Amino acid sequence: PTVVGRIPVLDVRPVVQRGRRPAKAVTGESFEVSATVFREGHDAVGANVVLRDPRGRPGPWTPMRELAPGTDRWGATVTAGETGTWSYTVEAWGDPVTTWRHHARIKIPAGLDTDLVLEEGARLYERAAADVPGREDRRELLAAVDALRDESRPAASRLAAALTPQVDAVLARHPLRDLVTSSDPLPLLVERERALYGAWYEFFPRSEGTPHTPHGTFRTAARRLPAIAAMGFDVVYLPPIHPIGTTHRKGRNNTLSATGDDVGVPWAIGSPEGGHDSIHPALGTLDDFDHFVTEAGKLGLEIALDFALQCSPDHPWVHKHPEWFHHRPDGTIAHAENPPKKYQDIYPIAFDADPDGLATETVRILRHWMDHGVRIFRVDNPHTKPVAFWERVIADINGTDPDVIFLAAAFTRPAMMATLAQIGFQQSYTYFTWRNTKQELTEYLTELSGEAASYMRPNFFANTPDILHAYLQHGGRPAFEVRAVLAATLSPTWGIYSGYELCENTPLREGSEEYLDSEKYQLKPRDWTRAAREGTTIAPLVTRLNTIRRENPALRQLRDLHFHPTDKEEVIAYSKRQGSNTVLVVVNLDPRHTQEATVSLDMPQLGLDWHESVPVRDELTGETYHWGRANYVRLEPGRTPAHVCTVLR
Amino acid sequence: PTVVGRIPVLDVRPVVQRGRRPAKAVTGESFEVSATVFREGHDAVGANVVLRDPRGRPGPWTPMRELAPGTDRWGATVTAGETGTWSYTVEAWGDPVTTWRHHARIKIPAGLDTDLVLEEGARLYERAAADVPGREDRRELLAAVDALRDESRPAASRLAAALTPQVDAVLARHPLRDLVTSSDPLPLLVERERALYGAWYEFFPRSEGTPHTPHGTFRTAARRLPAIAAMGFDVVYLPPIHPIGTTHRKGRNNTLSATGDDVGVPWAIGSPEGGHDSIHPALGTLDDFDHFVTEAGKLGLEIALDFALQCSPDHPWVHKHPEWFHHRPDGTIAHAENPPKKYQDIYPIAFDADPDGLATETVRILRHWMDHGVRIFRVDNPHTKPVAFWERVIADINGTDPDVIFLAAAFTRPAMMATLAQIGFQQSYTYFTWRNTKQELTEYLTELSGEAASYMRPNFFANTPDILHAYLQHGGRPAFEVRAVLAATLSPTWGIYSGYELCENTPLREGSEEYLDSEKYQLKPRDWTRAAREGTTIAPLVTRLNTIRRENPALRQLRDLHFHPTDKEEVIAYSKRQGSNTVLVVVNLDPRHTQEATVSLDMPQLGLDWHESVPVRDELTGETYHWGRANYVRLEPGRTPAHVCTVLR
Ligand SMILES: *[C@@H]1O[C@H](CO)[C@@H](O[C@H]2O[C@H](CO)[C@@H](O)[C@H](O)[C@H]2O)[C@H](O)[C@H]1F
Ligand SMILES: *[C@@H]1O[C@H](CO)[C@@H](O[C@H]2O[C@H](CO)[C@@H](O)[C@H](O)[C@H]2O)[C@H](O)[C@H]1F
Repeated sequence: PTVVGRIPVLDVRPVVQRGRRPAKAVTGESFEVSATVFREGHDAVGANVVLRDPRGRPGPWTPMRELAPGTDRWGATVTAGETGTWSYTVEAWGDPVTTWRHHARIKIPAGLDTDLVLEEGARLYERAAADVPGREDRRELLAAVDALRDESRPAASRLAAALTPQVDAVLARHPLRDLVTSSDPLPLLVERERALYGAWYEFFPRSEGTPHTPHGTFRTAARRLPAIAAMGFDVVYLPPIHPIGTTHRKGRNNTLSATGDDVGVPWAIGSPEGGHDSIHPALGTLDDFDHFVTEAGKLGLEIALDFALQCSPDHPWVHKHPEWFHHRPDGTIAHAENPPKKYQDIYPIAFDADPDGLATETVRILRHWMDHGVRIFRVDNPHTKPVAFWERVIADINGTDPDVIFLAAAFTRPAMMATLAQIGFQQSYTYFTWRNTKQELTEYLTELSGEAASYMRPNFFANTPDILHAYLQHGGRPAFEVRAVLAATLSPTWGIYSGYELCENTPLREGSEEYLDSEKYQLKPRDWTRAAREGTTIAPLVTRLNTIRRENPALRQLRDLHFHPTDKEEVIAYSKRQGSNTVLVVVNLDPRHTQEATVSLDMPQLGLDWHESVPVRDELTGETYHWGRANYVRLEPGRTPAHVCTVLR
Repeated sequence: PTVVGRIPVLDVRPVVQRGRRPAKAVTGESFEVSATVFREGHDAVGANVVLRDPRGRPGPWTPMRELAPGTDRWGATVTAGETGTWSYTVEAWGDPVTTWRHHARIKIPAGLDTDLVLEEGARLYERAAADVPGREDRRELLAAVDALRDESRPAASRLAAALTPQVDAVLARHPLRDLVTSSDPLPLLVERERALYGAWYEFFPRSEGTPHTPHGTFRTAARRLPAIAAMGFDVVYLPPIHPIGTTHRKGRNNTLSATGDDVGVPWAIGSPEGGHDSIHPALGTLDDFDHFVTEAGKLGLEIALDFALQCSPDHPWVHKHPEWFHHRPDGTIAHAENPPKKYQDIYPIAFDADPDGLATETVRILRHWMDHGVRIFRVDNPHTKPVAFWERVIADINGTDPDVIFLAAAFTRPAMMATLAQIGFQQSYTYFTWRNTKQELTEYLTELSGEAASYMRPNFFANTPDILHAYLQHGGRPAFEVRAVLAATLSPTWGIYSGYELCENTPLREGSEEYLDSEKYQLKPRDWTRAAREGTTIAPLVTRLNTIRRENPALRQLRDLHFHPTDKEEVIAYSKRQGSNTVLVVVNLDPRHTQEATVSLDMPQLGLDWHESVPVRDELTGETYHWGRANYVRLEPGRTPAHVCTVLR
């Protein structure tokens, strides 16, 4: 056998790890399948995509087009359906009809071999008709055959009878394909909508207590859910909900010594009260948790638990499974680190003494929470545990429960971030919070919305308990407004950590990205009712952003994204599309000064001609404009962070 | 099993067609094997390349280094040896010693846990020693272990005993590798030197005749060989040597009707006198050819024959194998085309009726010429025959005779060009003749010397019977000189078509790349002796260029190539290296005006510091200069096309 087929079809994309890992999609998501297709000689080729479902049933006829002249790169859009493992194949073929037409169009006017040329056409169309399954379609082609063969008519009219729009349509639907040649199948993993699309809210249940019981329970913390659902969130992300160690417990503002009242850090998991399969006694019981999950469910909220594979020194594993830790010559275990950050309250896990035991126990723990309605896990710092460990774990869990979603909380180098997504992580944290200028946003989002989108789904948290960017520190509320608009409109998954709404932006010190009085080390009661009454929250903006997302399919996908040029460095503009839904966003990235600019839209990229005018509505205001080629905007911090417009149709 | 190993080693390169075709090299050629290598956590990794020969024997220890900070891309140079199919593997591992050293160097001076740190070192070095096969090497490591454990010495000196150059050398040669992880093997095809390196000369034997017999024979044309060898060429490329059809024979200057004297085009192969396995009667016999091949051999010249899989209408195949042609409804066979070029004197071959018969006959014909000492074929327009046909043919021929070299004469789109090389073509024609500005040469050669060098070996013909570039037409002799320097120094394979030496540059008409009175359609006798006497040939320059190439290993390879900036658009500068041989070239691409410039050398890329001065000799003149950071050149067309300097040691 030869590697190359009769009609070359090469380098089909997307491809992940040379075919050894699947490319990704979710139900209802469209993406481009592409290939290098060409043939020997000068005759024309055609190509098409055969997308097969998990039962092997092929999708509809999906012809490809050359993506740019002279490149031999061909593409077509496919749309994933039900969940499971799909496959895709590209078929390439000689297109004798396009070839014959091109030649006939020159030769008939120039009078060269006209009887021969026209009889050659007749024979192609006759072969075409043979394969057409409709009687009416077949009859149409055979009529053009007879007109092509009618030697009593002028050559120009015998030919014209074979170039009618009615024939065009039969051939476009059932074309004559020579020497059909197939690529080898490539795997596609299709997963549920929520893997790609959702709004996430993170908060600490323990902070939502009462005057008589400051440490919240699952029962008190459930009272906070209606407001989360009202802001249009879909996922609630909870930091670890397990007992918390006492040895080397950290105090307020990340101090080394806890006082007797100090609650400690939820990530310092485990005590004699229990480990990763237990509930912190001050949060209540497994039944209180079930209640919380149930109440979340009634409001359209799914729970994501933090899974942090690490231990306080009081975690049962320390004595029950010493081999799951790296011990130094004196028998002690070095606390975990992530330089320059030190984690004196925890031990990292070692994986090379008992990998089988760790995997078995990890999936046991996850299956336990899954039995209690948790179908999403936020995996803390997966880049400090082996890549293959996660590949094995995720494959074990998804093999019985493919709906489970894992989110990689890994802020690290690009190779590891990409690899984690490729080996199974449904979602990934990103460099979003460190992309704030227009150049940075434009470059980074072009990367995420391009080839990386075949294996990585990004979750744009505008802030996290560990990240209060200098942009929010110096920018105040107007910067909070900008970052929410950006996050919500540039990724189909975004989220915030409680307090973002209130523009909490006091750092631990200058040049730090830590919050002062960080919630990680203390109860942080917040007077939500007061903030709402006093209007010192951007909950309404957040609420509006999520409503717009729910009403505009373009914002529930990632790959279709285009940046339009403006004449001010502080003003960025982009559009996103999905069927007939087009959303156009203009943001002022200066949180401190009013900016005016001309936004010059790439009109063909919106499906419009250069001269056209198009009505839009700013969904932030209800205000309507008529925009085209070149549009004046004026964006005032405080009053207007951005325009978020839908194209009216 | 998991796709990813314990220590990630990903995307090993070179790779061709995702591993389904081999990457290429020749005996003695060095190239970079690279991979993405990293681990979980913050400890250091190492990596190395295991190159295995056709018998499976691994090459030497070949450690890799990270190629640029923060990228996790690692590389090392390997060198191919004997011919055949090799394999290469990248091994990645935890490097605990580098990790421990880095930490020990901070902790011992700062007094933190010193007994614990040093004992951890001792245990590593003990594990190191276990795997060392030399008694003397082992004894060295065990000494540093004992010095590390000696609690009566200061901490600084217990540590210093483990950082000696003598320990460094044992560990550099036999390091402690944790969790060794291997990539899957990738195939390497290693071929003979000539596939990559050689100077080629093309000429038409028939043009080298006598006053009494103007049509040359193999016996008269042999007289021309000593001069070809004297110019330092290694390969003689002959246009087709077979009988030439009479029906539709073309006349002079590509006219449609031959007169009775007209000789026709050698590519119009076949008559009643014979086909592709015959000799044109006016060239002599198979014995005369053997004589020519023998005489070429004695002079260090190998013969490359043109193989053009096409027929005159008088070729025997037309009646013996009608099914090897596509016939139209009236029984005629459309002449071959290559738009806008028409080939009225030939028929193209059709491959879908009897692919087996065509492959069987093609290898038969090639084996016939191979029996007569032809081990190189220049394959005419392979892009008009199926890609898989060549893949099969080349695999069949190289399976018995791996030394045979095929050269793809395909000026076409990039995809097909690359594919032809990937499926087996040892050498490729290129876009060289259409790259004449500095930007064009720089861009194109960066492409050829980079990733494409793992599957394509370029043959830089400065001209061909079909290509007289406008640059040569308008530039005159100075342009001929520039293009020879460029071709000879930028590719390890280059060539010229006879007449190039004489600066024949009269086009058929303005805006054509055809020669007037093209040798393809007529005998073209040339007064070589006169041109040599009158100094109106650049044969001496050519002769010098090939001597320089034979004396400078840097110019006998392709991948090591760097462009150095100059401050004039018309002056280009580059260097090439191979062991301690460094060649530095500066060319004035303006053939009409004198150009002066400052050449600012990237000194680290020469293995030198910025401040260093280095002696060079212009091998064109014998003249010696001292060059550094910044060097003044003055290049005068006619006198000086270029400097071609060697770095003096
Ligand atoms: C992911 O986990 C890290 C380390 O586990 C968390 O860091 C916090 O928790 C540790 C352990 O209790 C503290 O020592 C550290 O000071 C905290 O910031 C991150 O918050 C999680 F995202
Ligand atoms: C490769 O082959 C082509 C076409 O075979 C040659 O074109 C010449 O020969 C044909 C056939 O005799 C003529 O019709 C044409 O006018 C010629 O230029 C090229 O020279 C070869 F490189």
